[PDB]
Amino acid sequence: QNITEEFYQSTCSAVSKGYLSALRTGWYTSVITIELSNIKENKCNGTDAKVKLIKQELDKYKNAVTELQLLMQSAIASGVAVSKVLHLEGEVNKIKSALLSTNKAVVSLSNGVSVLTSKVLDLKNYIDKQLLPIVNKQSCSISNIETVIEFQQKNNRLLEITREFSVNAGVTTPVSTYMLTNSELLSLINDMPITNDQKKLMSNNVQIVRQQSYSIMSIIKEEVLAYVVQLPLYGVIDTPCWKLHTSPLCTTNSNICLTRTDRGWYCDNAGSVSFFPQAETCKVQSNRVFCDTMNSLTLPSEVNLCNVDIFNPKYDCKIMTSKTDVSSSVITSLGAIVSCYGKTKCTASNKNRGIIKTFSNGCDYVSNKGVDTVSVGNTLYYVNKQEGKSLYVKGEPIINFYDPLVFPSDEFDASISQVNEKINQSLAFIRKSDELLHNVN
Amino acid sequence: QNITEEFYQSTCSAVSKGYLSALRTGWYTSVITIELSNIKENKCNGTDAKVKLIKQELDKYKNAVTELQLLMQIASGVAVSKVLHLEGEVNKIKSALLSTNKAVVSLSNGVSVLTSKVLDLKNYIDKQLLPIVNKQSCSISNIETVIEFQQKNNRLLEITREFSVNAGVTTPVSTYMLTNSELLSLINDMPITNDQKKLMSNNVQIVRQQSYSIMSIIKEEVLAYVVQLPLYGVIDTPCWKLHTSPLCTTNSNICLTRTDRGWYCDNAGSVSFFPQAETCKVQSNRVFCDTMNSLTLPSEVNLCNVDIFNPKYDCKIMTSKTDVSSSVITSLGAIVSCYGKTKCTASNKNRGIIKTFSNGCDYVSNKGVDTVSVGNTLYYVNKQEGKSLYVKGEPIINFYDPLVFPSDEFDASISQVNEKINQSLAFIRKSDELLHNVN
Amino acid sequence: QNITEEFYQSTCSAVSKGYLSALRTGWYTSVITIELSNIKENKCNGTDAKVKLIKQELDKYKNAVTELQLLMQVAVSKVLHLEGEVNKIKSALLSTNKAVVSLSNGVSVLTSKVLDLKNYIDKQLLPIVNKQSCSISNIETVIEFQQKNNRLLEITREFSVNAGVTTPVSTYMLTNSELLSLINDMPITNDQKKLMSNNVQIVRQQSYSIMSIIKEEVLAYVVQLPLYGVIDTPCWKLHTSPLCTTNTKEGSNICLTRTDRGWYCDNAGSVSFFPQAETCKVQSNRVFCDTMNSLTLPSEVNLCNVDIFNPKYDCKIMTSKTDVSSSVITSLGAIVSCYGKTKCTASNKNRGIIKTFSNGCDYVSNKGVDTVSVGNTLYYVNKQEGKSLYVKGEPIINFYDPLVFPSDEFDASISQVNEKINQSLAFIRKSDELLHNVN
Ligand SMILES: *[C@@H]1O[C@H](CO)[C@@H](O[C@@H]2O[C@H](CO)[C@@H](O)[C@H](O)[C@H]2NC(C)=O)[C@H](O)[C@H]1NC(C)=O
Ligand SMILES: *[C@@H]1O[C@H](CO)[C@@H](O[C@@H]2O[C@H](CO)[C@@H](O)[C@H](O)[C@H]2NC(C)=O)[C@H](O)[C@H]1NC(C)=O
Ligand SMILES: *[C@@H]1O[C@H](CO)[C@@H](O[C@@H]2O[C@H](CO)[C@@H](O)[C@H](O)[C@H]2NC(C)=O)[C@H](O)[C@H]1NC(C)=O
Ligand SMILES: *[C@@H]1O[C@H](CO)[C@@H](O[C@@H]2O[C@H](CO)[C@@H](O)[C@H](O)[C@H]2NC(C)=O)[C@H](O)[C@H]1NC(C)=O
Ligand SMILES: *[C@H]1O[C@H](CO)[C@@H](O[C@@H]2O[C@H](CO)[C@@H](O)[C@H](O)[C@H]2NC(C)=O)[C@H](O)[C@H]1NC(C)=O
Ligand SMILES: *[C@H]1O[C@H](CO)[C@@H](O[C@@H]2O[C@H](CO)[C@@H](O)[C@H](O)[C@H]2NC(C)=O)[C@H](O)[C@H]1NC(C)=O
Ligand SMILES: *[C@H]1O[C@H](CO)[C@@H](O)[C@H](O)[C@H]1NC(C)=O
Repeated sequence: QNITEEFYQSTCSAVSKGYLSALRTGWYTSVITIELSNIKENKCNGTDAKVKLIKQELDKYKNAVTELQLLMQSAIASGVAVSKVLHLEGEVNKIKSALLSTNKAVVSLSNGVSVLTSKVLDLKNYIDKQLLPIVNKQSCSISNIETVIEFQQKNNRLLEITREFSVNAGVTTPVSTYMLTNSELLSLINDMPITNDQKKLMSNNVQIVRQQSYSIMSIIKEEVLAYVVQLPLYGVIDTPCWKLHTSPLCTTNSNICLTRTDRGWYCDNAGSVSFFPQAETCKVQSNRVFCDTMNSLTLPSEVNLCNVDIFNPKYDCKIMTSKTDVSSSVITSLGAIVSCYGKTKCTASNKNRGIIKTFSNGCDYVSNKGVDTVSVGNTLYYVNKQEGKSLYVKGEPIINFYDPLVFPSDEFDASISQVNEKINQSLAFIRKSDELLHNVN
Repeated sequence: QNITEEFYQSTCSAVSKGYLSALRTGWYTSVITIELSNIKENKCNGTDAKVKLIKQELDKYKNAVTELQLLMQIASGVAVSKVLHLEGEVNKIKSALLSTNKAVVSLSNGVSVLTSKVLDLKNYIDKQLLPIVNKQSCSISNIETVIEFQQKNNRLLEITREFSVNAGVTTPVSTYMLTNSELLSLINDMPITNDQKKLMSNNVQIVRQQSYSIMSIIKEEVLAYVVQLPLYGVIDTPCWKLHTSPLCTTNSNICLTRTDRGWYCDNAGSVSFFPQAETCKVQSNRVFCDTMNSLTLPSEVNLCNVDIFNPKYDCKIMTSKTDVSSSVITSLGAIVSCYGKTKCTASNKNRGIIKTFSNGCDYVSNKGVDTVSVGNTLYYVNKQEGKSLYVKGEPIINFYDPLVFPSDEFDASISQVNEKINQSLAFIRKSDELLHNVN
Repeated sequence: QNITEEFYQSTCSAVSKGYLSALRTGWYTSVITIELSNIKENKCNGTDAKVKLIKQELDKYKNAVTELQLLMQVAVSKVLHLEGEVNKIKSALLSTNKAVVSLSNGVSVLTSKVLDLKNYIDKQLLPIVNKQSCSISNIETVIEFQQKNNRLLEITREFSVNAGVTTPVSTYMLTNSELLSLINDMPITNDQKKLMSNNVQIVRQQSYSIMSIIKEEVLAYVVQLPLYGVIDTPCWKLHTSPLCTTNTKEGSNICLTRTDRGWYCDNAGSVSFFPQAETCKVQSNRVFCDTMNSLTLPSEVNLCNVDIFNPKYDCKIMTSKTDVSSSVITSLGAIVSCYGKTKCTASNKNRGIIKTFSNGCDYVSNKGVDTVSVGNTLYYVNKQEGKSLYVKGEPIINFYDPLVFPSDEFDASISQVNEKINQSLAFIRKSDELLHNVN
């Protein structure tokens, strides 16, 4: 890059030089079509069924879409036996009583179990008919939420576009990175009917290009959105341009001032020079400039003599006139001009505000480093941008904080494999009891 | 649809004709007020209670709002015998019964334990699982609430953003600021003719681009803003667009470019001129301009298309001493001023060159011409089609799987444990009867 | 305040007066840097694991970031009776034994089944409970990422939509807090600071935000604020309408429209003129213009409001040979040039016609005039109010219902099953005593 400004004291004007043209002469259409990723909604019952996220998101969406659509148009021995009989009488009689006691013991236990059973049913029944429904009710609601999120996630680009269009009545400048991806833009450029350097220029300058392009909504249907992107095409590259700035000029033997009217970008076209009257039409990036033919004015290279002379055969030369002294200042790409006339005081101050130059009732130029500020009378002009105060906004990190539920399975299964100890034990006791009795007859 | 261009070789200029005016002369105010749908947050305990969605969403929101706020300012046969055989018998029974007793002990301890355990099962449920089920139940209620807040408050939120990004004023009036339904009935209410209304209705897009929305007042639960719509003081006047290219001469050394380009368009007996694009937009043969900065001029302006020099109108122009060659693209073709040493070329659709340029100033049109080149600069008379780009989507899966319990088969086992108890009791029943027969 | 318009009949032009300047002459850079609040994702298994919200959101985000990055470059004896007795007892005991068998098998089953209940819980339900517990952790994490990273996200978008540079500096790029203190740090006078502070809106509209550098976890951009090198000078707005009543020095007719409309406004002993709206914005009696393309002119310009022709200033004008009639709306009323055959009308609030126009050039004002018509074109001097639109919202329901367990009533049953065992053991206890008394 080799940008320079050269100041023309005799015309109180300054030109910035060393820029390279790129001039729109046309447009490249392209038709981008986007499928929605649709949800098929799963009619279950969630926790609270006035809540219907999926239904609702769809409506929200569908509606946006309609909105846009609208834009388009006993008896006892005796003697003996004696005592013995009655020993057995006594023994038997104990046993009877002991057995009755046992019976009532088994009744107790039976009723115990009858109840523990009665209760285990209820435990099951809580689970099956109380908890379990609202577990897998949640399971549903979650499936919904997930679905919704994932709809916005995967349909992101479409949605972004949809908004963009809603907010712009279906037409945008800058072609957002949602309308066109870099990858896309880049290959799209590739496909343009232009020279190879041209392609490379465009590729190394996506920002400008986007700023220079439009996106027009084409057609919206619930499940497809298509729009036309509109890119610039340059009919010339690499011709030199220059920016002209202009400040009033007065004699001193008083009486007359001149300000040259025609400021802006000049920039060579086919053997002739194209002039673009207002910022608007041009953007610039380093030593690269990009302007739009559309409204340009075509003029002869003889325009240039106006930087030196004004009055000179060859070009009448747009100007404005004053009878009275006017003083002021004009900031350029690479310094500033200052026209200090009549009674007015002018000052160039440096980086730290120390005053370096002071102004001899005429028209001078200064530049960055050296000059940071000029004042004319009470107005202050800043030759450089004033740096100040960074602001900083910190973030912490965010916590996926989950804690599983876990069951004593093993220790429990122990207890049980051990209740079976007892039954297994019990049965074997009876087994033994019965043997003894099938030995009685 | 009768748009045309007629080229004026003697003024190296072209006019696009057959357009119909609509010219802004005023504004139509309307005050749109929007209620927020507020959440009443339900202080439960969610799964992890550093997480506080509803509280948090509300703050986000509330804050946006503050921000905007700030923008505003039999008895026999020796029997002794039997006795002793009964004595051994008794003695067996004793032992047998003890064995049974120990059996009932075992079972009792079995149950004592199975009981001890069923309690624990219940207790896991009640005091372990059940909290964190209906903790989840809470967090979900929240999430749902949040989502549904964004859903139902959508339009408001969209607006709120729009305003934050635009410091409280927008052009295009979005479909979020104004619905078609709304815009339409609003138009209906405007103090204009009926055709006028119909024009507006059949052109919403332009209208919206021509309208503003200004934020009026924001309160946590209400937002109100003023929409600002255009009003046309005239419809259906012809307009035309003028394009203009340099014109040089021979017998020696003057070049003319007509300065005054843009839209002309008839007003009350006189003609309104709008200097820059900006002011005008156009849809088919319909044009919409803004008086605001217009210049009013006499019909006599028209003779300038033919003559330039002529009594009646001094005529805006710029001057060159030296030959200047170039090209200018029109609505419906192109102009090309080929002068001095420069070479000029019109090529067709496929780039086959059709015309080559006789050192003057000519016009060409679409079909026929696709491209003109002046020296090394290339101009495109038509937009170049290229490469559709396509971006596919699949469809997305609501993927839920219920949990279900063997209820019947379980209830079977149980209604069947009761088999055994019912059975057991009856066995004892029988035993007892036999004993109340012993005395 | 004190805004006024004074109309100059002899120049068919009107000036609005009493505004106070503020004029851009520099910029103030500041570099804002924003940390992302990052998620450390928790690789669990959720309900359906094709779903991966956190992974997915991050990708969405990370991608936006890459995109932006790319922008940058007879009956019975005893004994016989005892005999029979024993024999009864045997049978009765057998019956008891089979009773204990029944109960044993009953328990054997109830046990068999309680295991299954546990196992459903442990191996069926419990996994999918704390699968949901995971999925929720995720959803929450996602939401909370958008919530806490809100500002950054809003910015990221804004930049994506504008190819990395915006005007209005949104409240998301700069908070009022920030803007305010930023202003405070600017190298300007105190009144100046106060001005800016009482006018945030304009300031914002006058500022730019340029994206500076993007990394996955930090975004930094430069805000660019205006600096005025003069405040509190008077400015005035000039409006201009055609004039057919005129003459110079033996020069009969000619119709004149004064070219140089827009904002004038005093600078260092000279006057700065800003040719198009664009450059200037205004809030009450406060005006804000941009030096950048201004034209510096002598106070003598003002005589042009009175004379046009006068030594001292040649005076930008345009010319017509022919009568041109029209109307021009001003800040505080309207001008109307009614010439030749044309009919002109001022109507009030309700459309009752007040004035009718004597073939010259007049001014009117708000209250009094609401409408002027020139021929068929209608101009609106005031904005037409109409129809408020209203959009209601209800409030939204956090609707949660806890699950609760009969714990007490259950524990009652069980503390009561132990009644029975406790009872049963005691019955055996008593049985055994009786038997260790047999020998
Ligand atoms: C969940 O979805 C259905 C449909 O709503 C549920 O049915 C509801 O409740 C009972 C049936 O258990 C019915 O009397 C009603 O028809 C439903 N309620 C209403 C208000 O209509 C059912 O519980 C679940 N569905 C399935 C397929 O098992
Ligand atoms: C209770 O005892 C029974 C019967 O004696 C067990 O069943 C058998 O026992 C052993 C395992 O302890 C195996 O070798 C056999 O193959 C089993 N066969 C069948 C067909 O069941 C029973 O497993 C025991 N249970 C407990 C918990 O002690
Ligand atoms: C177990 O036994 C109980 C009580 O003895 C049964 O209750 C029966 O209920 C009906 C009700 O109409 C009565 O007519 C009978 O008197 C009862 N039956 C008997 C045999 O006494 C109960 O149905 C039985 N339950 C199970 C699960 O087997
Ligand atoms: C069932 O039996 C046990 C043991 O006899 C009871 O526990 C005892 O209760 C008393 C108080 O009443 C305490 O002083 C003892 O220290 C306990 N001892 C043991 C070994 O447990 C038990 O509480 C009884 N109650 C129920 C409701 O089952
Ligand atoms: C769930 O948790 C809340 C608060 O987090 C509970 O409030 C508790 O109240 C006691 C006093 O009774 C406090 O000392 C504790 O700070 C709270 N407990 C815990 C575990 O944090 C309340 O029990 C529940 N609240 C709701 C709304 O359901
Ligand atoms: C949940 O499921 C994962 C997903 O596979 C689990 O990985 C387990 O471990 C083995 C390897 O040792 C895998 O092949 C199995 O799929 C899983 N088996 C079991 C018994 O859990 C893992 O435990 C969980 N999550 C993560 C992120 O690892
Ligand atoms: C750009 O700078 C060079 C480098 O020395 C200088 O010689 C020249 O004057 C500049 N460019 C042009 C086009 O004159």
